[PDB]
Amino acid sequence: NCDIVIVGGGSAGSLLAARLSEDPDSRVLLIEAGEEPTDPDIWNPAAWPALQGRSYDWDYRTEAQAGTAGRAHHWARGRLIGGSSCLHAMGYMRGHPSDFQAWVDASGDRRWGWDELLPVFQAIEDHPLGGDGIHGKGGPLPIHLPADEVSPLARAFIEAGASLGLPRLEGHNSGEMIGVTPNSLNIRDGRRVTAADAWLTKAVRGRKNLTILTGSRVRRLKLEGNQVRSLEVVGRQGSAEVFADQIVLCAGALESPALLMRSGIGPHDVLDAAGVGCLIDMPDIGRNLQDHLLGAGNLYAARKPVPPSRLQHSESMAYMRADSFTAAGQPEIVVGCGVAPIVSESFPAPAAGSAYSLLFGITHPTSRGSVRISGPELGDRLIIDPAYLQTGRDRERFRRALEASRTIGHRDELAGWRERELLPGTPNSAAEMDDFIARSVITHHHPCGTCRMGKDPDAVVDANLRLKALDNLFVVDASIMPNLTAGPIHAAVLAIAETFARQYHHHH
Ligand SMILES: Cc1cc2nc3c(=O)[nH]c(=O)nc-3n(C[C@H](O)[C@H](O)[C@H](O)COP(=O)(O)OP(=O)(O)OC[C@H]3O[C@@H](n4cnc5c(N)ncnc54)[C@H](O)[C@@H]3O)c2cc1C
Ligand SMILES: Cc1ncc(CO)c(CN)c1O
Repeated sequence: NCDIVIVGGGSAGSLLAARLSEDPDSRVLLIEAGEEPTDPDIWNPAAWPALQGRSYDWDYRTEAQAGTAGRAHHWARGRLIGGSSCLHAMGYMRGHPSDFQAWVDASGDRRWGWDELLPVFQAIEDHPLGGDGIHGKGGPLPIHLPADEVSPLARAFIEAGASLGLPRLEGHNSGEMIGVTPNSLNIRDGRRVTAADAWLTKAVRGRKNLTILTGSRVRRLKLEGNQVRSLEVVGRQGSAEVFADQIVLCAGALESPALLMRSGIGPHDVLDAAGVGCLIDMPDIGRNLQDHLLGAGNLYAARKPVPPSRLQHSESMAYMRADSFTAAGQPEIVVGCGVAPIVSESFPAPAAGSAYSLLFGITHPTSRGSVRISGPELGDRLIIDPAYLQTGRDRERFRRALEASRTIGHRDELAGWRERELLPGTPNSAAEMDDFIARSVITHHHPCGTCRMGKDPDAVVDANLRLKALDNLFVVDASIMPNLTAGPIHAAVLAIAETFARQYHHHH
């Protein structure tokens, strides 16, 4: 209610609603644009792709991308309690320690380093290796290490990678991320487990100091001096003004910057062009946009029927250096085993069961894009330019990734499954490879960076996640990430939320 308002009930928001309200002297209101879940397919891990295009998916469309053969891309996003966590591939990857070293350099604060994050990840995790001093034990989020249920295709892929020199890992989360392993998953008893499941339990929801408001969109934050004084909330019925002492934005990589721009906080020139009065000129709001790509894909005809995944279809990412299968350290590329024959819209889909794809990507793209509001209204679509493949480094590294994928794909360890390669076949030059890659890449679903945390004067938030231009507004979601982690970012978003919860309880 009165003390703190959380905008957006997604991954970070669900965690915060629970954690902030642990203080009985704190009144917490959670405002979510979507509805509570009712669709049962949501908890079926193997149904995650079918979830897209449904009612609770924002379904943004990017600008045409010159670096991906002029293709425009669809960006699925959760619009319901639990957010993008409902739509997940449910992979759990903390990231690599060096990923977070970059956050430390950017933020000027040690709290964002692997060593300090370690107890934070551990507080979040309920992991089967919990107790080893590295992984968490007894935390709200189950982490599952698949073994028996791993697809024989995925095991064959893992063997192919292992034969090449990649070490065998138990999940990606020990601080060592390069190697071969089934992906760790947020699954318990065969059921997907979301942020909302883990943190917004029946007990938490029963707290008299926690109020959850659904089907309600925050349209503008209203200012008085150097503070946010109230929020304008738009519901199925009409609009209403909500007051608060502290405001935390958890609307995610697209919607957090959009809310700020609608409120007249952002690039003066962007707001002008959107017809929004400028109250605080912050040039970096909406900028620094990053995302991961996967090439869809190194497609193989199967020598025998490919049986449906007993997990989540994309069962094993192999992170590695771009120039060697034996070298250790921070990942540069990734090749993943897709039990489903996944291809972009640029290719015809093979019959089900008849093919599998190896997905290939780069782990730390240097390209940087932007999100801008097109007008003042909730209904005015965002202008999203991820700037995919715009740097020479990103393009060169993706050649390395495709090359790594084909090397793994053609190993004897996969001869039991492989009939022959369907894609890319025979690219005989850099340009031909570049063209196939540009036609094949799709989003890995990890948008972030649009409200970047930094120690420099024009960063959007400081190391405490406070919007630099105001006293009582915080941004606590994927938008603050200075840079992408090597792999999927949900663990990182949750780590961001937990460290902010700890900071709030520490200073109040
Ligand atoms: C299909 C898919 C699969 C994925 N798979 C994985 C995976 O396997 N592993 C992994 O690590 N990551 C994965 N991700 C990414 C991960 O889910 C997100 O990075 C993470 O959930 C980001 O959380 P967040 O709190 O920043 O935003 P979100 O979880 O997206 O939450 C934003 C919430 O705020 C609400 N909201 C937005 N605007 C407003 C407003 N104006 N007023 C009120 N409410 C608002 C939205 O409805 C939403 O509920 C996947 C993403 C997608 C789309
Ligand atoms: C397209 C896609 N494939 C596989 C995975 C497995 O982690 C993810 C999750 N980001 C994904 O988005």
